[PDB]
Amino acid sequence: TDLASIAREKGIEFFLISFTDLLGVQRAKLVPARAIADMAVNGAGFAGFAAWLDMSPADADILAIPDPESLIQLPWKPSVGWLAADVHFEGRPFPKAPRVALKSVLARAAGKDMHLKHGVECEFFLIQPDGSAISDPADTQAKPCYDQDALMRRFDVIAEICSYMVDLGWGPYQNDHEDANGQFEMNWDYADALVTADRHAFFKFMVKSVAERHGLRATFMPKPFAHLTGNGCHTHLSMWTAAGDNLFEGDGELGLSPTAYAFLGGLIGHAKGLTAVVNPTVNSYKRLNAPVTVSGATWSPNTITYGGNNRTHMVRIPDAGRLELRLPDGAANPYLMPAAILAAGLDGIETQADPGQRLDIDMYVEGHSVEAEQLPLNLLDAVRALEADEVLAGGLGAAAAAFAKFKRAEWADYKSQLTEWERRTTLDC
Amino acid sequence: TDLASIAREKGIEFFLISFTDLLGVQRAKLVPARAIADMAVNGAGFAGFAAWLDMSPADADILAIPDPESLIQLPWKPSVGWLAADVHFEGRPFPKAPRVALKSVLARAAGKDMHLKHGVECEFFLIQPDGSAISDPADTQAKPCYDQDALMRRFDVIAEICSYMVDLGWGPYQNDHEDANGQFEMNWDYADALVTADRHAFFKFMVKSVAERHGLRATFMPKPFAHLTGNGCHTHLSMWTAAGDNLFEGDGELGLSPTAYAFLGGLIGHAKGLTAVVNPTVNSYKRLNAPVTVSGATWSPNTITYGGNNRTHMVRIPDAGRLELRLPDGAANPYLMPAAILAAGLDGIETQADPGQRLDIDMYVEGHSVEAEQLPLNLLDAVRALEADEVLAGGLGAAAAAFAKFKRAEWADYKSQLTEWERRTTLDC
Amino acid sequence: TDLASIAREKGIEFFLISFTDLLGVQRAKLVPARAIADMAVNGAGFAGFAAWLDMSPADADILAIPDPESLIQLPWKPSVGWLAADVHFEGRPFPKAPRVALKSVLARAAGKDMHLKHGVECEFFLIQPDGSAISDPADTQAKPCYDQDALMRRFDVIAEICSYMVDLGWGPYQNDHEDANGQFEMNWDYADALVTADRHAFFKFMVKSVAERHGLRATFMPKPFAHLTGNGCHTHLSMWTAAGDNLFEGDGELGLSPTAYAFLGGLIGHAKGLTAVVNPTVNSYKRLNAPVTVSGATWSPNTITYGGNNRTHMVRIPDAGRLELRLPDGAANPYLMPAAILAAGLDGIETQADPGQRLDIDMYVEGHSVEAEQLPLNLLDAVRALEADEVLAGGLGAAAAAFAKFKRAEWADYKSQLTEWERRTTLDC
Ligand SMILES: Nc1ncnc2c1ncn2[C@@H]1O[C@H](COP(=O)(O)OP(=O)(O)CP(=O)(O)O)[C@@H](O)[C@H]1O
Ligand SMILES: Nc1ncnc2c1ncn2[C@@H]1O[C@H](COP(=O)(O)OP(=O)(O)CP(=O)(O)O)[C@@H](O)[C@H]1O
Ligand SMILES: Nc1ncnc2c1ncn2[C@@H]1O[C@H](COP(=O)(O)OP(=O)(O)CP(=O)(O)O)[C@@H](O)[C@H]1O
Repeated sequence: TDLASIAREKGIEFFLISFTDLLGVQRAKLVPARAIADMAVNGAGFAGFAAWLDMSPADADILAIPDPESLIQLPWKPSVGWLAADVHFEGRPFPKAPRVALKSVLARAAGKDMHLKHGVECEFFLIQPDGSAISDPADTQAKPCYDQDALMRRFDVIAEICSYMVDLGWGPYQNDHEDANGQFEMNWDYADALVTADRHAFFKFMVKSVAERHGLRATFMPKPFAHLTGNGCHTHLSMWTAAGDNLFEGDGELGLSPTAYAFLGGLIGHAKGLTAVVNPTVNSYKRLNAPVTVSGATWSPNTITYGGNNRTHMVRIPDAGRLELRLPDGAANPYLMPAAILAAGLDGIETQADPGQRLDIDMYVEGHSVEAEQLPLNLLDAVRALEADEVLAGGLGAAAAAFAKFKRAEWADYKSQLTEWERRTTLDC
Repeated sequence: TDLASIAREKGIEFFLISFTDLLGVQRAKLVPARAIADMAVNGAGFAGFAAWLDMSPADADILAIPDPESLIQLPWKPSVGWLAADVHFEGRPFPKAPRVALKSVLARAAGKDMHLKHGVECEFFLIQPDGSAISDPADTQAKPCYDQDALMRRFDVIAEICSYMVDLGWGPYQNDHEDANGQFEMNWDYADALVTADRHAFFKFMVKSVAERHGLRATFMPKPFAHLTGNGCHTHLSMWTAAGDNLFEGDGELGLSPTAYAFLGGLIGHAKGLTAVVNPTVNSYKRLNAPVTVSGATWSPNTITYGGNNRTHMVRIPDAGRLELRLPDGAANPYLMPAAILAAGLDGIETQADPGQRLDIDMYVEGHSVEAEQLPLNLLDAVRALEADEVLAGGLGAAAAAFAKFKRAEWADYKSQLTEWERRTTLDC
Repeated sequence: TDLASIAREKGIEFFLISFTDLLGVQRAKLVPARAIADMAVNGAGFAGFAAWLDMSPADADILAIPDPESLIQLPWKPSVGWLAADVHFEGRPFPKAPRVALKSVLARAAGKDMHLKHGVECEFFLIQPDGSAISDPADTQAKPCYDQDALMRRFDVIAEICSYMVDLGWGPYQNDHEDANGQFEMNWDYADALVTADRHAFFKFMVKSVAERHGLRATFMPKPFAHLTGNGCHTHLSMWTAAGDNLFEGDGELGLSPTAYAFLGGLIGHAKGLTAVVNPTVNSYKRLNAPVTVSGATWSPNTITYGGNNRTHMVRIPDAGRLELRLPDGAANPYLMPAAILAAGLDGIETQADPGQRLDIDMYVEGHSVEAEQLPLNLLDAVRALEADEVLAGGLGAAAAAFAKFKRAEWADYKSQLTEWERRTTLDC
């Protein structure tokens, strides 16, 4: 792939050489086309301490080496070409970088002829530019899910993005108004994990950019409104052979194989530590274990459990040959999430983990009359669990410890904030 | 070069005959094409006392003789042609004028077959017209460096200026959102010092003019916001023979030659006086030795030290064959800065100056763990050092004493200003 | 002295056991009469780190032992008795406490039969409660000094305090409107240095308190208004034998003795370090070396010089038998100031210091016509001089080092404040 030739052919005047840091932030440099060949070979230089990579201002620059197969001409601005990149440091891929970490786990699975494919359901809200309320003041009803009126009221922005995804070859197939007022979701086809991760990273940027062009704002925040359903990132998962067979497809219950159940056994066994990574913010813990919403259900997990075609659990089995992890939220890192899921799932397979008993009940109601482990209740406990989880931490490489350091500091920063609630309830102590 | 003929050919209707004064202020006269031939030969008359040149209202006019090879048709207004000029007084170049002062030092070095080449990293903020806040209220995060979102939010202005630089033949190659919210930087190829100095003077005017056309404002202020990273002007330096060999390239530590280390010895040796010139404002001293910023590092020097590929010192060695002086800020005079740097480095070469021990540590966390000289803490102390430095004062000629005079007065003016901080902390003494 | 008996007899219901810290802050504990006997013997406990004493939160409490001879029943609230105290730490007088530091230097002088007596002219402004403007909007003229109208407009507050001083036995004898609009001064009789120091500490508290009772606010700030004269604390000084002979009285010039001139020699010799103590704030340096005021003179020192009956110098000789040190401002510590002056003076006497030639000229218009040493121009330079001054630093003991540490930090805090002036003069650099 000759980026310089493509630039001339396609009318690309600038490239964004982009990488995702440990907090999911999209870091990028805008390089004119005249300079792209040098960047493609040598990488684009960044001072790593200035991003969430856990480095030092005394370190040599990281070099972000773009993956030319990731190229996307911005559909709303085709003269700019976006590239995803691997962060290198001292002549090697830098293990603290999320994309590099995912590729490491992918390579170990590939080594055993197991290829992760996943799809993501990236819920988002459309809100006012100042972020104080949803973008549509006429979207107010108690059960607004799939509301035809409010959906069509945002047809222009939804249709524009959906059409871009058609053009990009992602195979979009549905657009919904989701369960909270102001909340939407646009699905597209699953793919090899690295393809989906790059798409996931690009998708969020695309949605935010387009919303902004329409005088709106998009947020993937886990719990932007106290009494409304939160933003999930439900992740659909299966493992394939290079020959093209889905290893999860089987003759067991619900059409799953023993490999599928073992992979699930790993998700279940490592759930506490996995929460730290797929629920990576303080705010994440207001979506999990949340009080019932105005629409009648939170639709998020409270417990470390799985069901059949049942949306009240940590894991749902929607159909034969795949698992839906409902645990992640909209803040989950597009690269770290698949990486930690894969690490856990692999350990499950390797150890033939038992996921325990499928629960065919509504956990929100018929959950108090059963023994089920509760998810970590806050970021601190989740991070504590990640640190104690040798498989996850080891699986993610140096990314895990750096991630844990940052999230601990975020939690501490959160603790120090004085809230109006404490004042009202404690001033008269 | 026939400016009159060029005017007819290129459709230039007015020329800005411009020179830079001791404070870096761009002084210009707008002359209609009909009058250019006269100005080219004879120079444009200015009352020198009215600019920062340390003259008298009783003096005969200075004559600014334009350098025809410096011609730039304003890319945003091609009917106007900008020219850099040498200030002449009483029939000869005026030593108090920055460009003249630079050319004098360059000629002494050239006499020894040593040709300074440099590049500049001119950081700037984009702010509201009233100067009170950055231009992008959505650019708020603690670590905004290389933020893809904020970068693309200013694509139009950044892309316009980058494309001008392509057309101008400067070889631009990267555009970044820098470490402070609202802060950016656009790099271009190094060149002979005089070429880069003229480009540097033009660039700042270009950035400000274009920002203003977009309803924005650009500032090169060293420290426009108390808790954010400031505007550096990191200067990359090498010395070349007329035959085309880089004298700094060598077999020693980090691919540097003894000549490079001696030049560096001169920078370290004259650092206190050099600080007055490359940090020429009261505000400069709020960038140097600053308390840690929200982003986690100031990225500016505190000490007279150097490192390898390490951004925590006064000098960084980014790669074989050059030095990065991190000392200067956005207020540094585009002509006086290379001038003082060269005077210092030349002396280091002539005396075989020892730069001392390279420090492979983060000076921000380890400044105490070592004996290092601190930079002058304020403009008064810097100017005192400059006045005491015979090599610098001698190297800059009469420019040095005039500059010191002005900067002493600025510091005295600053001292006389009553601050809100003082009233808060002293009213109850 | 039986404070419990005095309490019963005078109707004192509470005592303020007070000590002055290194920044001059009055620290006090309010003790009901039933507990005074205990406090008088054992001392009143305080956590020393919580005041400006350079201690540790891990230190045992300091004990402030009240001087029963210092008792003052607050004239505006006689049921409360104020006591000055010596801070003890671990069973010994605490050398970092100003009053203890002063008593140490007095002891050394007394051991040589030399007893310091001094009087203080404590200028202050009466300002609005919010501190933004003077209290009398009708006080506006260019030369308001001794203005009959404005003086009588504040007759009630001035007369109340003056009558208080009469009753306290301080021998008040004049009340003036001073040279700045809104500025006043009330003089009282000199006394033994420790008496005057205690009186000085109480006086500031009394003026502030009574002003507040009248809906006004008093400030001793050195330079509260940019273009107005500042608050001096002119200190009148003589040295006496126990027998009662003024050692400064003599047959030399102006009725001064060789002892007086040697003491003066100490003041001149140690002036740079002395400045740090008697001009202890950043703001202090806006009073010293200030641009001429609306009234035609600053009345503060610019240079290390002395004159006769002449108010343009650092030292004035008002009459035979005493020296006026015009250096100190309204922020000067009531204890540290006489302590530092005495240490310098004693050294002068010890070494027979030569004060140099008396200058019988106006230094404001004659600064150029003579070779004179300028005073430290800012707090940082003053503190540097203090640390370099062995006699002074040694004479003040550990208080000097603690003071210097604090004042360095204040200067650094000041440096970090972005001023509107910088913005205006630097945004377009
Ligand atoms: N075998 C498989 N492995 C991984 N992902 C798969 C998969 N089969 C389908 N997917 C993906 O999972 C995501 C969701 O698929 P689908 O929409 O059919 O499930 P679901 O109907 O439970 C979602 P919703 O409730 O929003 O309608 C899609 O991106 C889809 O491509
Ligand atoms: N031998 C040399 N002498 C002087 N300047 C040189 C040079 N080689 C490169 N430069 C210049 O130095 C400037 C910076 O170059 P470069 O971008 O490679 O360094 P760097 O990566 O440390 C900058 P940043 O941190 O912003 O990415 C450019 O103007 C470049 O042209
Ligand atoms: N021998 C001495 N030693 C120390 N202080 C003395 C002194 N004799 C007088 N003083 C004191 O000096 C202070 C000022 O004295 P005085 O008012 O006479 O001088 P001055 O007239 O220069 C003051 P102003 O300019 O405000 O009118 C008073 O506190 C006074 O008691």
